[PDB]
Amino acid sequence: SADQPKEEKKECYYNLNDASLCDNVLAPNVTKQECCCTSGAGWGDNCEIFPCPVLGTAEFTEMCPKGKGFVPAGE
Repeated sequence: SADQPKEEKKECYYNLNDASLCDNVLAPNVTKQECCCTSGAGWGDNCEIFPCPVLGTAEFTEMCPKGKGFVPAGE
């Protein structure tokens, strides 16, 4: 539950954040799975974001088991 992307909605980040500088600028609040699966850059709580996705890698593959382009914007 806690040791895996699940039941946890936050602000998406297409730009970045570096989990310390917070760099959203146009990003809806959703579940890392959706935001990242869209192909963003980071998902978290302003400044506390996780570099996502990574495409063809562990991270993404997790937040997006279907394919890149599920949610709006990055669809």
